Amino acid sequence: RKKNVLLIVVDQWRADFVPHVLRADGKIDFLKTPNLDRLCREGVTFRNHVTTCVPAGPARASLLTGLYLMNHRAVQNTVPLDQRHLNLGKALRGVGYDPALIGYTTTVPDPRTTSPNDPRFRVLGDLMDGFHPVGAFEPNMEGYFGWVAQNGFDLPEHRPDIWLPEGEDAVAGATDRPSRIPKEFSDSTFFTERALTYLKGRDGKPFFLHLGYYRPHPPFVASAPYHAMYRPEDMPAPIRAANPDIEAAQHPLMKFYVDSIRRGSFFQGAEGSGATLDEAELRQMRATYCGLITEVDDCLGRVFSYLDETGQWDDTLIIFTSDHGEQLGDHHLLGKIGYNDPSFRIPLVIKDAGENARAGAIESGFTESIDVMPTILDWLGGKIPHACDGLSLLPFLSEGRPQDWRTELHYEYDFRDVYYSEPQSFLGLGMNDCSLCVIQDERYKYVHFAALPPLFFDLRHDPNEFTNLADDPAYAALVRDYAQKALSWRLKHADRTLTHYRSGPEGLSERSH
Amino acid sequence: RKKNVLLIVVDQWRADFVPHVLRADGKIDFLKTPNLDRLCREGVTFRNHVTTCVPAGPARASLLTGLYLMNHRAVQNTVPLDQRHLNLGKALRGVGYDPALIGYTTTVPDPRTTSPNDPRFRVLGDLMDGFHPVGAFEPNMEGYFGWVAQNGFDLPEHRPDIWLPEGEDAVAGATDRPSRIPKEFSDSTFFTERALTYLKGRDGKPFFLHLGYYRPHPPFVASAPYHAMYRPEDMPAPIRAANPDIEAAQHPLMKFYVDSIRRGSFFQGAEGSGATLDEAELRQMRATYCGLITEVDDCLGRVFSYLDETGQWDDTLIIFTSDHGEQLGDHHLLGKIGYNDPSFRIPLVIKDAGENARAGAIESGFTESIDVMPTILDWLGGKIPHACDGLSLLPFLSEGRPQDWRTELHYEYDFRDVYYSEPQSFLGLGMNDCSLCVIQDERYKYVHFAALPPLFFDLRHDPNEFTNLADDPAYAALVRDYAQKALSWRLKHADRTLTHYRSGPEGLSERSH
Amino acid sequence: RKKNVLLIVVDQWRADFVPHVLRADGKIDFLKTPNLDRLCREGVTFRNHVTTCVPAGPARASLLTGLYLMNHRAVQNTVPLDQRHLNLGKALRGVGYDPALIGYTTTVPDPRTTSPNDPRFRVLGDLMDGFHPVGAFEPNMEGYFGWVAQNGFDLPEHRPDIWLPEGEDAVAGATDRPSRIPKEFSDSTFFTERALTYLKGRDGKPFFLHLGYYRPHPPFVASAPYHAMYRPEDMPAPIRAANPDIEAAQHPLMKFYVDSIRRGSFFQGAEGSGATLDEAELRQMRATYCGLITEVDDCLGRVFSYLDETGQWDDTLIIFTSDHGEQLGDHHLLGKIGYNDPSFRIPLVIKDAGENARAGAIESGFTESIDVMPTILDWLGGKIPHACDGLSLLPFLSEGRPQDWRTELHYEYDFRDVYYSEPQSFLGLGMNDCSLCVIQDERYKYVHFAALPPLFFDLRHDPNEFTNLADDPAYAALVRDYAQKALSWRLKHADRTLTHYRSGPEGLSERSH
Ligand SMILES: O=P(O)(O)c1ccccc1
Ligand SMILES: O=P(O)(O)c1ccccc1
Ligand SMILES: O=P(O)(O)c1ccccc1
Ligand SMILES: [Mn+2]
Ligand SMILES: [Mn+2]
Ligand SMILES: [Mn+2]
Ligand code: NA
Ligand code: NA
Ligand code: NA
Ligand code: NA
Ligand code: NA
Ligand code: NA
Ligand code: NA
Ligand code: NA
Ligand code: NA
Repeated sequence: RKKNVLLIVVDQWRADFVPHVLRADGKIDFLKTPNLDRLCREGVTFRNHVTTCVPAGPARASLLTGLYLMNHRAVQNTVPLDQRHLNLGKALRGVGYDPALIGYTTTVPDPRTTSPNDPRFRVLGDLMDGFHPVGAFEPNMEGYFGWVAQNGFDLPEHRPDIWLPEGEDAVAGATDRPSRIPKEFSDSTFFTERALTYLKGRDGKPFFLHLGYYRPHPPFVASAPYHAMYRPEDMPAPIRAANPDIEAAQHPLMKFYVDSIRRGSFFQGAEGSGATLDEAELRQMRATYCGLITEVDDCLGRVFSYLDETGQWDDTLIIFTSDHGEQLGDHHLLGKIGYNDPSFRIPLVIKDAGENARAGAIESGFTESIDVMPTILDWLGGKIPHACDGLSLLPFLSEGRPQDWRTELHYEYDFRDVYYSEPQSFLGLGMNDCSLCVIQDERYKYVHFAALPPLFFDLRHDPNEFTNLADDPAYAALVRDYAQKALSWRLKHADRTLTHYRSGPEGLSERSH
Repeated sequence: RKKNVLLIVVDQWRADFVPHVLRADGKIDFLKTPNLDRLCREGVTFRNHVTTCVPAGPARASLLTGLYLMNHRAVQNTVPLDQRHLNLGKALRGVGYDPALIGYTTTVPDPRTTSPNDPRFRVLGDLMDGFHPVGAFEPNMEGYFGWVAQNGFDLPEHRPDIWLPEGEDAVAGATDRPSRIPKEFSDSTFFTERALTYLKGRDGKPFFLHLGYYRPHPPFVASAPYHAMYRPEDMPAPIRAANPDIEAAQHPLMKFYVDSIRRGSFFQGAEGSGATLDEAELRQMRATYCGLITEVDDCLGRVFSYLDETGQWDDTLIIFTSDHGEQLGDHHLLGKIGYNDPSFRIPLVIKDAGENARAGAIESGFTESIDVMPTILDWLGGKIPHACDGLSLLPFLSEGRPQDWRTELHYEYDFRDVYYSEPQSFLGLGMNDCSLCVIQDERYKYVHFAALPPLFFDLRHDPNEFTNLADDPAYAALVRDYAQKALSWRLKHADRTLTHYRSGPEGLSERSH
Repeated sequence: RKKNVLLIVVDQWRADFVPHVLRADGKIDFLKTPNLDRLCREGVTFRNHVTTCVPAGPARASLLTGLYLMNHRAVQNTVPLDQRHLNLGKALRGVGYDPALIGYTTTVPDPRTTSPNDPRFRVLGDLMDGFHPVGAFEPNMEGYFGWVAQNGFDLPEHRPDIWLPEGEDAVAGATDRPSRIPKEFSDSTFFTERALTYLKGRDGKPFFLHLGYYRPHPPFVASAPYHAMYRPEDMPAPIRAANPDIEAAQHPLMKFYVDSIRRGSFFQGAEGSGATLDEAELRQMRATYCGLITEVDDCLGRVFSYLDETGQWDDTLIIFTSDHGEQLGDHHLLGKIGYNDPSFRIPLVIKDAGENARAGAIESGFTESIDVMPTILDWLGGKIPHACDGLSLLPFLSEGRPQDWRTELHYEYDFRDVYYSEPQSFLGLGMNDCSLCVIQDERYKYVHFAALPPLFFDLRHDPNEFTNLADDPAYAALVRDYAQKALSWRLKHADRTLTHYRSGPEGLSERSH
């Protein structure tokens, strides 16, 4: 009768680092996530889920509004989110739920709503208006660092230097050494302690909780013993072209990122380019990444154990997802940028209340992060806002993929200049011409740029997106077809704020179909 | 060069429980507050400071907007605060400061800004829009209780029963026994730990912090050994009429509260009326109240010690105040209600940065809680909003009371029906007729009711407000004079949102004088 | 079954220039208004009606919001009206009526809603947001002058020179000559033609129409033959002190206006002070004023005739009123300023649909211009907005004055500096200290200034307000009593926007009593 929602949002966790799917495909599950595996056994694992944009700001705007980037317009980190969009926090209040949130949303405020001197305009983003923060990372991670200091741990003068490899002789970069922060004071421990505090405060009352984890976001360094938990040789090999120049030749945007991404954005204090990492260094980076993932899973076990002991597990809808993926060396790239699958494909696992009709199933239907907000509101008995682009995933938990479900995946990326990454001059583009959209299915992937060449991949023969076919005249009809599907997608998703209203002889009315 | 502001807001702490003033008047300082005494030695103590309204919701609306109740209209607990009023949190963002807040504001949201199903409409109030919460009590004190539970302390099924006197044989009410919560898990310890966490996270960067404490708000029970720290016989005697009926005869509103106030609103689980407490029980209640005060002072010492060790004390403006006072048995009343001095008189101590020109001085100028927000913004170099009713107190820290400073104190009280206290039927009044305002100086006090008889007191001969003179024809000219001052006060404080703007032949302009 | 509302708002028309009341008191009705007399015979004439403030901007804000100046804050001409106040136009849309308006409202826009370069900030005011204009005077009377020019009449280079007395030898000032504009092109003819156009466009459909007339607002010059219609010797004598200095001695605000008012504000092109007009000139001015009044009445006859011929008269609520009064030489003043009765007392005549239960009655109950908006909305079946200060007058049309009706009249005046009248330096006052309020009944009148001496008049012995008694110690109790009534009035009318809402255990609720 009581209904809780636990929305777990990790950061930078790839869809192909989900053991349940690896085992289903007969692959070696090279990492351990027993608590995520529990959700998979009890619920539905969605194997074709994408975030509709990257990096964190855009991806979290889509997750928390149910809108594509084409509508929310929070197109990059540092770009404001218009206050007109209804977010999940405000919608939760509409159904009587407190929108409690741990972690962060990386939201720049609307300048029309606050002073231009607002300190929230000094950072990548701050908490989205409408949520109730009960465990904030805070900008500059001040919430975490203050908790570390209050726990009695002496921090270095530059606090992110806790993420340098242990030892004054250590070389910054991919490392086999632990970080300089003990496990009991890690950021994953922090968010977990906030979750337990909040759940204990609720004392059995119905809850919504957005439980955000920073890891496995970089720096790719882990508290002991997670730094040594996986052997580099057991990791999947990175997938990349023969050298960075051949890789970059595919497209100007690929060249910009191959040339510009720096190791220091991924390892604390590191020097050099991301593209020059060798296979051994990429394998070590992947092993450390897996260590950070297992630490999150260990922490989730503590949260799940509290739900078990208080008898709330079977009353709670649990949704596990990530904001976006990570290239992890694929295509000579680090991070979440561009158009490749690994930046956008993300885990999604949903466990309904009670015994799940499809417990253990793996769903191939094409799902998008914009679907999560409608799913939560549907489940709590609210109406889905008219403006949302996504649709509720609840049918997948009972009977399966609806007959009229989408037949392609869609995502977008905007690469206009921000303070730390400025491709416009290299690309020769103005700020409103720096975007792309992607449409794909089981067979083909089409990447359309507003003002650069398009790309087209045959995923059966070229699953790793190495061979652009868009300019091959033998593919003209196929490229036409996918450009046409994407164009229809644009038309179908124009803003829906008031378009159901009608004047007329009987006064104001609303159309429902 | 760096400037910090620490605004300490305690709850329910009377102005006559401030040792520095007691000693200056040659009275016994019957309670210990060495850390407040430090602020008094280093700064200016304002001995005639009032909150402009009670209880917490109205008083905090005035404190955090600089507006009288006549303008903010958050007239009682449970009544919404209109979003149009500029609050201190939003004003702080206007000067580049993060408006960090610990404690609570007891603010009901504006219904035009949120769903009517919003859970914030189930409680007395929630956090005021525009602040950055870093240590929230939360509604139902969930933040505190979750922190207690996470600290490993087993709570009773009804969590406020931690405030029953220790021992299953204990009788609820005024008590010589400790509460059932250890000192290390008290609510004052909680807010202090949040303050230290926040200050350690700041790591020397400029800060604003609203450090709110719940104590000495009831229940009047204290963790050991604060419950035994003061002897009842050493406490000041309550000041009240010969019996509750003679007290109630003064005015219908006095009768309503004398008849209706229940001991259970002041001692956990207690039965009976507040007015029937005997002198010994009132003395014990006062001794417990002093214990709660000293616990807060002990906690402030920990905050001050961190500022001392980090070298920030001399960079920080420290303002110590209370939201409102407490009758503490005076006039047979418990709580913060009506029109008597003890409900509205509150401490105010201000320590400027560096060596204070008036260190140790006690100021008799008439100050009001609406002055605190203008003071903070003036000190940080911002403009004081046009709409504020209060004025900056900074002149008092250097040269003294301005020549044109106010010559009377003013406050208001609205007693329209709320869910837990409904005087309208007894008084025979409609909801918009249930208010009073008060004006007073060193000699006379005038209490004007919208729709009940007025009251007038000669404070030299009748300092404790026992003898109404308003209906004595020999006082007609004096009562006229004070009604006239109060009427002028109303006219001078009509809303100022746009009244400085002018159209005219040169276009839109603003008048400054 | 169909219901229409015709709200006729003239400008600057005194309550003692209403023939129906003059005849009832056995006085000579020295002016002719047969069409107003028809309304009086068929409806209720309110003989104690006041505008709650002057001049046009403030008075029309009160009329069109139902709010006292203390709440609407449009305190003078040129001062913005806050958009938060619900006006009659928007309320009419709430009941399905088009808020058609002819004339003007003299409303300065809220600067938060429009560019500071908006041309509406160059003028005294423009149309209030929310009305549907169907016959606007326009700023600078451009709508009227364009209609004159399109009618083929050649205008002078400075268009207001149509109001110079006829003849190049004419001396500007009070005159026995006609204006230089024919009757068929007068401003009263213009507004009437707009009214007939609008009513003919409606073609029998239900209507609301605000029919505004500029006259008898100055310049006090009339089209032929209205300039010669009344003999100066038949006019009521102006009521004033022995000389302007003795008049001015009563109060600093009286001195400011006696000294500063110029004849050119009342007669086109005239030179000299208003206070030095002799009795003959004041008599001629009064005769011209009566001529302008009869012209309006003639025009109303044309509107009434259209309602008669289309069978709509008995379906229409007709309300006749003025924005404010006019000193007309009383107390050496011209215009609508200060505190005297003639500036604030105004006509009010209401004819219900069908046969009126109180046809011909004269009502002595104290009514205020804030009552008109609630009356209209009540009559159309809408709810009266919570925020309104006024109350519906409908009970007066059936059974009579409610038992709990107000027992005093109230009005306000704010005299802070505007571009054409700047008393602050002479008075020594700041901008927020330049107001007064007035309370009066059949016996006594009390004028309270925010920051200047008060005034008190015994209206039985001193009906024309010549003898201030406020400083007479024998009146201390009476002055006390009236200051107390006014103070209660302030408390009872604090803003009511959200004060009926309540949070509580059952969620958001509203109190109705
Ligand atoms: O966009 P990101 O995932 O790098 C991010 C940004 C700010 C805080 C946390 C994560
Ligand atoms: O008005 P109060 O001081 O009793 C109050 C209300 C809610 C929370 C804290 C204090
Ligand atoms: O205030 P007023 O009645 O002189 C006025 C102002 C502008 C247009 C019409 C009337
Ligand atoms: Mn991210
Ligand atoms: Mn309080
Ligand atoms: Mn006017
Ligand atoms: Na960055
Ligand atoms: Na190619
Ligand atoms: Na096609
Ligand atoms: Na309560
Ligand atoms: Na008495
Ligand atoms: Na006086
Ligand atoms: Na003018
Ligand atoms: Na006199
Ligand atoms: Na009285």
